Amino acid sequence: GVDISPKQDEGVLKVIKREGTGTEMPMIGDRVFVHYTGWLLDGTKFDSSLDRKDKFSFDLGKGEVIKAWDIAIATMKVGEVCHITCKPEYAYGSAGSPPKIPPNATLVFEVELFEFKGEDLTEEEDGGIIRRIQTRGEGYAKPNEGAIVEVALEGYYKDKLFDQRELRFEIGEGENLDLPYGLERAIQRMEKGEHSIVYLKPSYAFGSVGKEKFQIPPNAELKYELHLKSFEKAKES
Ligand SMILES: C=CC[C@@H]1/C=C(\C)C[C@H](C)C[C@H](OC)[C@H]2O[C@@](O)(C(=O)C(=O)N3CCCC[C@H]3C(=O)O[C@H](/C(C)=C/[C@@H]3CC[C@@H](O)[C@H](OC)C3)[C@H](C)[C@@H](O)CC1=O)[C@H](C)C[C@@H]2OC
Repeated sequence: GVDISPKQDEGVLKVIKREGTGTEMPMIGDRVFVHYTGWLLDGTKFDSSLDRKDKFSFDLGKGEVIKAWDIAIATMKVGEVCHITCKPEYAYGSAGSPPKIPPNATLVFEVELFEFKGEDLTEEEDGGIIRRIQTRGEGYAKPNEGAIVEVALEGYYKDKLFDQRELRFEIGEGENLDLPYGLERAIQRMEKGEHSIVYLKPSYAFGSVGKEKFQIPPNAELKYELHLKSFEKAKES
């Protein structure tokens, strides 16, 4: 196996069994759909999703799964089947996970990646604002309502560029600068230095009105490539 731990301490080793298709790999925030089987190092099978109904689903890089999985899934293409070997530091450590996993145990997983999709950022979870992070930001803070943000943006409608600007503005005042409401909501979910692509359904963009001077008709879906360059948070109550 190839060492894929960022510290290169052989914590996570990976063998590709079947090559996947295309070019894209899931990023932090993405929802991932897999089948897996898990073994102890001596060969004891402790679990499999194939014994259950549907695929196993989780949100990547949000700490829902053991560290080995966050690290390994981020390297897989759709259709790929791989085997990963995970040291205890990258799985369950001293604690173990009784009754299945004993203390200080090395694990082997067979994982097949079926699909992944961007993170739904809407309060209603209706798919109207979808984010695909390209490169994660450098800080943990995020802009709030009333924050002054510095952003670089490119807006596309049917893959044609209609807006390209670097802007300094107050969150909550974007409408006056011809920014759609869904975009301002997305920026409040970004970290300093983050590079991402945001997809907006019409209800979260310019809706039934459109935006005539950008040549955007009623009921248009939009795509923005965004950099959050810096921000100062506003005071809250
Ligand atoms: C809400 C109810 C419980 C909830 C249960 C489910 C949704 C069903 C889900 C299929 C669990 C499985 O049940 C059939 C079963 O999966 C295992 O058998 C397993 O193959 C395994 O290793 N997996 C599952 C596949 C991804 C990697 C890994 C995992 O990281 O799993 C995660 C895990 C345990 C993280 C711990 C959390 C505590 C930290 O302390 C520790 O950090 C050190 C890391 C799972 C997905 C959790 O996020 C969610 C849950 O726990 C575990 C051996 C024990 C686990 O049973 C509990």
